[PDB]
Amino acid sequence: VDVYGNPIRTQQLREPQTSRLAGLAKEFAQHPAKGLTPAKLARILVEAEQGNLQAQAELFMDMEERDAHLFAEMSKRKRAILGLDWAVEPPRNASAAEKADADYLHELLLDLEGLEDLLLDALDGIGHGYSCIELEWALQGREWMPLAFHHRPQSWFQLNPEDQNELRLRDNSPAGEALQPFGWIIHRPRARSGYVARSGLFRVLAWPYLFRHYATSDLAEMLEIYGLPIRLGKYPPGTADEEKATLLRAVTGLGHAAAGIIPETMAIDFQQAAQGSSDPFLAMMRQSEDAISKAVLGGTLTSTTSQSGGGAFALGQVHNEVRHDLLASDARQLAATLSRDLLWPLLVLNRPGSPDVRRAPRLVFDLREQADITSMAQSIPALVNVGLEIPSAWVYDKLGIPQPA
Amino acid sequence: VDVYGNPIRTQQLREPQTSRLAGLAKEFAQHPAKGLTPAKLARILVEAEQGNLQAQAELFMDMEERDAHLFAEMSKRKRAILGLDWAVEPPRNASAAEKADADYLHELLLDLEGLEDLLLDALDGIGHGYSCIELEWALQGREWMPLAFHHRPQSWFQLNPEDQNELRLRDNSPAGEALQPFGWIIHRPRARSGYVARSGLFRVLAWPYLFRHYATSDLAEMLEIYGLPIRLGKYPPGTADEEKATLLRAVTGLGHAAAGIIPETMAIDFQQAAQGSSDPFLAMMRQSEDAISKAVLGGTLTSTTSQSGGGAFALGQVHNEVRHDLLASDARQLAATLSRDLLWPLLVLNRPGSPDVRRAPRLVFDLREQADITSMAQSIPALVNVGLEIPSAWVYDKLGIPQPA
Repeated sequence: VDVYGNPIRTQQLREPQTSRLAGLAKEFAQHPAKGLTPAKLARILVEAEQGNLQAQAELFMDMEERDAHLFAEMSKRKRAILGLDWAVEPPRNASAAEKADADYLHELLLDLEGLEDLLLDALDGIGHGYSCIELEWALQGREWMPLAFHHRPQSWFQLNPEDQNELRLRDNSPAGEALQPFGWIIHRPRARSGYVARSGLFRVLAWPYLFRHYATSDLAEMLEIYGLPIRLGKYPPGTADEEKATLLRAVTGLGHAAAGIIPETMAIDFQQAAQGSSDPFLAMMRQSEDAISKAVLGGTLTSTTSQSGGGAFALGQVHNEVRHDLLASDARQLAATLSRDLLWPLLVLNRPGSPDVRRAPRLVFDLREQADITSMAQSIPALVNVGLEIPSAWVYDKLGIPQPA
Repeated sequence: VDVYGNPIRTQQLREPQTSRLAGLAKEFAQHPAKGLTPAKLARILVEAEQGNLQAQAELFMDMEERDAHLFAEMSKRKRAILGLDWAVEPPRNASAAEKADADYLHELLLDLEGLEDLLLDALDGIGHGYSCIELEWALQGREWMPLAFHHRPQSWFQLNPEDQNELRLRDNSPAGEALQPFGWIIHRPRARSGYVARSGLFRVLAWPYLFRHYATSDLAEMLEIYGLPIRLGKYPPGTADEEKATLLRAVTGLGHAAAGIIPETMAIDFQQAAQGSSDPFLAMMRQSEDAISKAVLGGTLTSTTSQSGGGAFALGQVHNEVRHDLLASDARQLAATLSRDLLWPLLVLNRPGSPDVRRAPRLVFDLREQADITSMAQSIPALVNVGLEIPSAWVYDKLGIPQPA
């Protein structure tokens, strides 16, 4: 069975759950970001709270695509995880059989192509609040294998009417369809405590995005109007339609044309077009960008930048507060999700027996922080000459150097 | 067969797939960037989402050509990869036969001309979202060889109506044509999770490009109008057409001409031409350029520049955060694509047997970061005098010095 105890039947693993839903694969995103107003955004969020996640997912995708600063921040945050070395470790004080199981799982993950793509797809749940990856199960003789990992759009799911924390497929029915066991890797990182609909970071970031969009569009319009002044022509009674058209064309082309002549009975008045500055717009854009930076990566390095300054402890100063905390949180949550969803089916299908769930191997990301070799290498000799018996295992582990074999 | 399991037939390798499509080679780009408005750009993107990639590809090419800042950023990013040393390594704990296969593949890649051009062509997928390179297969006796690598424009492909993630050639039919196995090296880097149409970076960068283009054009127009003032001449009733023309020419040339005389019954009024500054335009250009820099290369070194400051750890400070992450991501994705597309056909055609796919050799890029030799050389003697047995293999690998032979 799975970790949650639901019965597992190997018959349903031959075909993906969504195969019998050919309607989903033919859908196109509705792009709800175009022509978006604060009222529309509020309605979208409220409806999403009630189980209509399609519009929210499409809006989040548009928001990711249309904002360069937000996209850069999210990409940097995800690439931070994608570059971490990982390993599979056996449970606490594991036995020989458990160690062998962990070693086999580690070897299987090493030789499993598409792991990086799986991690990238799973990390989308950081912003979207939940990411679902469908599994393709195949048999190369007697051992089950994940053939491929398919990322399904968040717009394909909904909320259970009887449960606000349980996701279901959109199968044209009011209650949707329950997710098949062992058929998905659902990643639901928890930045804030609440239901799944409210758990996305883009829900926090939506309003600054709209503020920045409005400011940028208004600035573009004002830059378009800038330049020549608006000038209005006046004509006396008894001016025919042809003369009216001639005066109109003359006024229209007068800005580009340096000189022109009109009868003394006519008049042209040059009125202010748009006089001001870009200061308000740019102030709003900077405020929104700082808010986005703080919300995504913390207000110590991105928005209120940590500035330059090297040194042996500079790495620690830059990392440990804020950056290390965020990195560790994301890595630990991703590792927990993976150990729950991918490691367990492999252990319970590819190996004999029914090992207890509490003793399953856990995937661990390498969060080791580079320690100053020079300072500590200076420090050891004094301590050892004093008489302290420092274990070599601690040194080898903390320095990153492996133990002799 | 290929990695995806599709049957492979050596009969079709004698001729390129596109040879029977002589119509494609005679096409010319439509240049959709000229006369581009936000509505046109939105329509282009939406249509591309639906499988019309021709217009999107041509727009991306124009965008690359017409923006100097964006072009410089993309060229720098790609040249970063092009300068990395690479090697082919055998699988985990490989056997003698596998080691020989890996060595032969490494020798073949070393002596294969046009590798750098292949890497450059593949890296175009970073911005375009997908790059297709056609292969020319030839037999120098008993061993198949890639005669040349041909990069085909992204405008030559489309989306499968029944699948939004599968590309097909444009053969005048609604469904296009499936890509021949072993006939292409398709590189599809994944910056964001989604379909192939939405996966390009230029899709994110399009809007800042349009903002900058509008600002620059408006500034150029305003600089053209700047200088002399617009001056309007007025004439009384009873002024004949010849006198009207004389007054018009006098007004037209009055700005260049320092002095002129008119009857007291006439009048010339000098009105403001264009009074303001370049501040709004330049502010918009700077905002767009900063957005492009952040989106392409990260907001730590390019847009918000890291500034000067040397030191032993300066290399790490500049690289590890942002620059190292991006370099490693791009290099790993390119290596995976190459190992999938080019290494496998060579292994399965140029050598006997049917080696298992999981044990295929993998191309690896040298991502080793220069480590401070002096500090660490100071550090070792203390540790070794303490009693730690540090392996020499770790030292030789990390320093870049090769092991004695």
